[PDB]
Amino acid sequence: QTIEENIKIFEEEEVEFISVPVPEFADSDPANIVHDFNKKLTAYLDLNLDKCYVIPLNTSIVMPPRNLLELLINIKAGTYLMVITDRIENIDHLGFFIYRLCHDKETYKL
Amino acid sequence: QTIEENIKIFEEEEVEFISVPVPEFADSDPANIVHDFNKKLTAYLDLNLDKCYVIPLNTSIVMPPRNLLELLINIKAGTYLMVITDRIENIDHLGFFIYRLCHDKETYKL
Amino acid sequence: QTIEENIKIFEEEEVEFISVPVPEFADSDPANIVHDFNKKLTAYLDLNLDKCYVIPLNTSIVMPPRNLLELLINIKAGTYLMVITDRIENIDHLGFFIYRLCHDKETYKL
Amino acid sequence: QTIEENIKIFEEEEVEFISVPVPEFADSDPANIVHDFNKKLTAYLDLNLDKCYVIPLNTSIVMPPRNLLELLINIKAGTYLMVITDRIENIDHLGFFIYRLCHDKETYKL
Amino acid sequence: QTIEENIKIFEEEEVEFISVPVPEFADSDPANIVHDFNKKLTAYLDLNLDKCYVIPLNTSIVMPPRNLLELLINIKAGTYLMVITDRIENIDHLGFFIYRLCHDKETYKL
Amino acid sequence: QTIEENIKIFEEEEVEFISVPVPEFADSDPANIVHDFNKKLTAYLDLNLDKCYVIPLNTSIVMPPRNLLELLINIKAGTYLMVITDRIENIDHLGFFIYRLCHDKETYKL
Amino acid sequence: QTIEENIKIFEEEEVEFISVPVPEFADSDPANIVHDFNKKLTAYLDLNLDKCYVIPLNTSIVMPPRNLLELLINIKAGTYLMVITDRIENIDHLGFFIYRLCHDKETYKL
Amino acid sequence: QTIEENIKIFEEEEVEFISVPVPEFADSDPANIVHDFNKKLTAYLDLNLDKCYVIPLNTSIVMPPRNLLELLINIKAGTYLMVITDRIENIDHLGFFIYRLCHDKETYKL
Amino acid sequence: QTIEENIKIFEEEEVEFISVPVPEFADSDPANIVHDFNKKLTAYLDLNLDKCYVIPLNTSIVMPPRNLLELLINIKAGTYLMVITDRIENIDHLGFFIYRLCHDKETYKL
Amino acid sequence: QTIEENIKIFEEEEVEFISVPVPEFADSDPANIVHDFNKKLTAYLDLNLDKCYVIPLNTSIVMPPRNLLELLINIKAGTYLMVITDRIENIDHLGFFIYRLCHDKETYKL
Amino acid sequence: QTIEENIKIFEEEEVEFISVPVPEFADSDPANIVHDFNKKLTAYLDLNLDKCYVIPLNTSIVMPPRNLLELLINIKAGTYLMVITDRIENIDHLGFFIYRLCHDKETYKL
Amino acid sequence: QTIEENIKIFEEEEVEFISVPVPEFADSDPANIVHDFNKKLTAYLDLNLDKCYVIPLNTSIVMPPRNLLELLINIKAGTYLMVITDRIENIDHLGFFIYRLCHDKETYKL
Repeated sequence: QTIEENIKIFEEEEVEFISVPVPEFADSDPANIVHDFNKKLTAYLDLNLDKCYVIPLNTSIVMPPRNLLELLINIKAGTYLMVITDRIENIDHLGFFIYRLCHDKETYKL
Repeated sequence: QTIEENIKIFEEEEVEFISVPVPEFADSDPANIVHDFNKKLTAYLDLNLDKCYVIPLNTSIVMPPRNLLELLINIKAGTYLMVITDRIENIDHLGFFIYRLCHDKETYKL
Repeated sequence: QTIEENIKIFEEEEVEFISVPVPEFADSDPANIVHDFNKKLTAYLDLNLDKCYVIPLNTSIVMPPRNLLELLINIKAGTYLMVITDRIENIDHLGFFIYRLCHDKETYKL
Repeated sequence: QTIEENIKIFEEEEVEFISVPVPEFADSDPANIVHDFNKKLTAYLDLNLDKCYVIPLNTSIVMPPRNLLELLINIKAGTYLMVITDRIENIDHLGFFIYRLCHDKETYKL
Repeated sequence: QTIEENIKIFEEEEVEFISVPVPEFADSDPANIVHDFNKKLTAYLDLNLDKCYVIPLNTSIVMPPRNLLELLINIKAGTYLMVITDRIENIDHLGFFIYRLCHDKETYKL
Repeated sequence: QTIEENIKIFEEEEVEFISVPVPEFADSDPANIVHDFNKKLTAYLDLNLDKCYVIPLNTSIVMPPRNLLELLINIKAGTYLMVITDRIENIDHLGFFIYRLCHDKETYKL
Repeated sequence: QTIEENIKIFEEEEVEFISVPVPEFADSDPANIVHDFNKKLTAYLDLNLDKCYVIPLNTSIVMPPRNLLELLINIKAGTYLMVITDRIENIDHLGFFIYRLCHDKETYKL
Repeated sequence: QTIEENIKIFEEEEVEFISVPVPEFADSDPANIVHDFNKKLTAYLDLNLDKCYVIPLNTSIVMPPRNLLELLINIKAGTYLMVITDRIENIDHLGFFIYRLCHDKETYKL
Repeated sequence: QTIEENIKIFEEEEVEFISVPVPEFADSDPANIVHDFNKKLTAYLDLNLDKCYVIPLNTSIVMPPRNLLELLINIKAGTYLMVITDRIENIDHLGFFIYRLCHDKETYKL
Repeated sequence: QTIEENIKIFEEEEVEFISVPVPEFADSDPANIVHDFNKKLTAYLDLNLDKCYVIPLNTSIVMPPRNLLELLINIKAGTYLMVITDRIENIDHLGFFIYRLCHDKETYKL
Repeated sequence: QTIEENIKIFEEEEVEFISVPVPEFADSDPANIVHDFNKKLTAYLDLNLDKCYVIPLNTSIVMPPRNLLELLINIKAGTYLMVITDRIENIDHLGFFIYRLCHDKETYKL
Repeated sequence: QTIEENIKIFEEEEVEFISVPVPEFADSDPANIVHDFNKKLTAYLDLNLDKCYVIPLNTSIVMPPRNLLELLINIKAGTYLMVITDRIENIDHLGFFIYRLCHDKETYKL
């Protein structure tokens, strides 16, 4: 299987559509995602477990523009591609990549 | 903010890079995201909060193959584009799209 | 769970109606397949998307008929139960039974 | 004519086999569909085209399963029987039944 | 010789044209073809023999739409690329490709 | 209903096959033609009526190269997109297009 | 048929004229060529192609002398009678005469 | 300057040779045109460049006889003398003489 | 030449203003740089170009502060002084100092 | 964080050295900038991105004096402190300060 | 140093903009050029020398168009990519390429 | 005249080929340029005057890199697109574009 990210945009209605395929080594829970920023809510359709998750607006994973006017000029361009448990003061065991990623930073584990 | 989602791929090492800047309407936490599925872990370089998150392999966003041996043929094809609090038994207030998304499903909220 | 693949046909109008909903263990959405042998077309109405896609007569899901008249002759007997992008250079690791069936049959990847 | 859509499923191996022969009044050729839920792939051997195609797990021909384990539970009850190119801007000249199937479901044609 | 297939399309008037030069191993008769489906006639301009042939609308070589409103919307998608003498029931000597093409089918010779 | 031509070209063995969609207004006979220039024969399979036609190599429709080595490098360049019944000396009734097509040429009717 | 290319030139108007009939082994249709050294553009009329094509002044078929005047000075002497897609990697099999005339000239195929 | 279009024909070998000298007003160079009716191909060797092309038989320059024999039967008569990119939307501004010649012809620009 | 990189910041309006004069070896022209942490964007007015660009906040020229306030809290410290096209297959000949600093750092050529 | 761009210059070697750490709101990572007037190039190493980019001597970050010899002449004065994708069809909604800086300046969007 | 030729076009005002960096082996005088053919003048902004050169309309480097209507249709097409001192009568020492370039021509040195 | 530039490159010989035709709106001289950097000579084949110009290494028109290793990797990237007479101290009469281009610069006319 490959990565099939299904995306759909609207001019004025400000709606974004997300669909994902199924993992190979994993059999965990997928989603059918609807990002509607106007309602300031994000609902993940947990498909394997047949449940839904509604949370305040997911402002980290998706790109937070000012409005959807930010999302409909690039189509020709082709440029478009927590509860803290413990503090990881020394981050050498996270891996060298993550170590230099968070070097001199305050690291915590969930 | 035009979206420059920066992605990098290695043949045998199977390590991917993601990073993004911070656009306007919200100013929440940005990341420099490293996905090393070989370690079966995902680390988010939460910059605005100056924290990292170490959690089990996040398999909901990106489609997990068995390894990266699957990730070097379909590039040319162009197709490469939780604690439950309350049960939402009535799905009418989710919005029409989300209402049909969770139609006759067990809907819950976080 | 129990889901019936519902096919609706009216012989005179030369139109075939198929409805396929979403399961609770896969990544799909509620959908509808309609074949109009008068126009020989196939339109897909999602219901998580409710998005219309117009393609020629999809003759793969159903046994391809010349028209609806001969499509309905044999139903009463209980019988009715691609872009060249990159080659998978070796075919032998694509599945042992896939290799058994696809011997004498090369394999282009989509 | 009498054409049976031959589907073969073996529970343990997580491999699904589907066969479609050549009609005598239509366009198509003998075809074979294989699903492997361990790998989530699909191989289409058109027997006159002598060609196989590797794609992600096809969720369309068969009612979309996660595996054959939950796929075969309900079979005993008899219940088992994409590029954005150009908008079809309005949907009225596409047909009255297609008008029902596609009214303002923004008709994105393939 | 590379393939120079000259094609021409008219929006409201429905004219389709084909012409090619003559490559090597065969030096047989070429044509300058004007497909006017509205007139329901097709004439082949036999150039080597300096003849023209008049026949009813040849809808077998070219795929038949209903009109040419069918043929100027999806060009972006790239999809745009007899006296019966003898019956040869046994098709094994026709070639394995032809043998599978006409397997269990009525094969005839001209 | 756009056109799906199932074209497949071979390096060393030089065999060509094609598949087509279903007619819309037409009741003619679709064909799945085995274009094997090496065997110097062409097989037209009447798909609607389930008949096959075997004739000498039809080099008029197809480009008559020296061999398929003439046909295996053209893709990147993008250039690749009769018993007489009546003699029609006066060609004005063929239409002005065909009239200028065959001007001062001998036109015959089939 | 005879080589009859009607070359018509009027000195003052800076216009050159060429005509082509419809001969009988090639891709040809009735055509007319007009050259204007003033505009330095050429409108290739093909009569059967019923189409005009605007390109720079094609100065290889017609000699570019100092002007139309110089193009007419020398007539009374009795003397007047591309995209890089595929590189032909070896130039030496392109024909023995073409081998003599074209040794290792960087042969780019159109 | 002095201008001769030298055409060389050897009857048995089905090869035609044409040479063009260096102009003094436009872009062309010393050139050699080789037409091979047997090979149905034309190769152009520049001599400022000594750079050779492999293209189909350019049948438009030399008047297309049935073969080289027809090119040699009638010498003693004494008369032997395109990518669709953007439409030029108006037809009438290409020149009054071009307006007369290229009438009944629309204007695709190359 | 005299080089002064004037950076102008007004705290309330969340706007950063930078202008650059024209030095004397390179593409340089008079220019204007505007950074807006509220808008998270940057517009360049090359004054000789008098050109406008709409790009994300060019956050690398000024060392990225959480907001303009962070860009203004620590001024008084006295310290205030990409298309994947071709992989340069060797990382080593890029320069001795560049080799020391940049060993095996993947050499993506822009 | 504080603006700390460590610019290091040695006159003889014609090499410039710039390094950037990773602050905490933007798309940033530890990065290295090397400017050369002998090599007339600039190579960017982002340490977290572990990446080399071989691009021309960047005409933007370091203000471009005649060479490194003159680049060090004026330091001691205390003075040291693109694809045409989609035209933004309106120049004027880009923001009041950006509107002043961009009045009809051709708003090219990257 | 990859070639960054900075080019900008104006519909009605007929303005063309030129800028380039300086590569390694030569570090002579560069320019920032503005070709405004309407004023019939060409200005080279000699950068290393900090001097501006004014000459009549430079019509040899650039194709001499009639208006800028000559330069705003080809974007889709992609086709767009002296004091005499001594006479050198014998041109063999100029280089064999130059020798054939200027063969039988009166060569002079500047 | 739209621009057709015949351009050709060589790996080791480091040769670039330049030739364009000439529209007569301006009346300059047609040229055929051979830039051979290794021989440090540039030859302008002035055709209208029928004379050949030889000059030292032309370091202004063409970009003079260290070697042609510079020029044969840019293809995928797509970025590839005199006696002083009088000093004109005040440059307001040269044109506003030229005035800003050469502003505060010592302007001279040739």
